[PDB]
Amino acid sequence: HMASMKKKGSVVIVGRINLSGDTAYAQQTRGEEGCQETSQTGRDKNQVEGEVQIVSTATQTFLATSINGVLWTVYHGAGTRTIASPKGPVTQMYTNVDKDLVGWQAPQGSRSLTPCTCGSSDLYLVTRHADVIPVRRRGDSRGSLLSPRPISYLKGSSGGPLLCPAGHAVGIFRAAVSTRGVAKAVAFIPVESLETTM
Ligand SMILES: COc1ccc2nc(C)c(O[C@@H]3C[C@H]4C(=O)N[C@]5(C(=O)NS(=O)(=O)C6(C)CC6)C[C@H]5/C=C\CCCCC[C@H](NC(=O)OC5(C)CC5)C(=O)N4C3)nc2c1
Ligand SMILES: [Zn+2]
Repeated sequence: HMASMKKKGSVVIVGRINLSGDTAYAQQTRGEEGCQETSQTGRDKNQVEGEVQIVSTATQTFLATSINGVLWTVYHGAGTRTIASPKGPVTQMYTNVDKDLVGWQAPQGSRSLTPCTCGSSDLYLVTRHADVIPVRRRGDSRGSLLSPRPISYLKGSSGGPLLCPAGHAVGIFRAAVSTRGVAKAVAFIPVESLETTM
């Protein structure tokens, strides 16, 4: 009934992939209880750092990546949800179900990756476990893993970046192509598709 209608909570930043130094590692910045509370209020007073955030809703967890001042992620994770911020929920500034893409203004304190213009096909996928996985680009939106592995290892990493050797953003991880549960290839939203939507 109209009286009891609920609203979906915000996407919440719950951690980050630290790429500051020589060793990549995940950091949690908010636990599940505080995540649920922040999703309901949409008010997140935590300091944000870095390029790759770990994000969560009430039911899903995935990644979000800042490129050119926009925090980008997948529509299949975030839907049309707002993101929590220090002054309340923030509405998406980009939404494209056809590309499986959404974006919000990048949070204060984040660092943005630069869009790649190298034209290189030797890529690196960053997962939610801070694994850096070499990927050979195979098309506009596809790459093959140099070392295949079960899809379990990639689950929860949509919204993460594919980077070039120079650390530029080449695309946003969207889907994993597997055979008998082994991921052989990935699909991603190319950064040019991001740059066009901007
Ligand atoms: C609803 O509106 C939509 C609009 C556009 C759209 N466009 C898609 C391509 C899309 O594809 C969905 C979600 C993707 C996923 O699972 N994305 C990862 C991930 O990690 N998600 S996640 O866990 O973070 C999670 C669920 C958010 C919390 C990166 C995958 C890691 C493991 C694969 C597991 C088996 C799943 C393997 C599967 N292959 C696959 O479709 O291959 C093809 C044929 C090349 C496509 C896959 O990858 N997807 C299935 N859905 C939408 C939904
Ligand atoms: Zn580059």
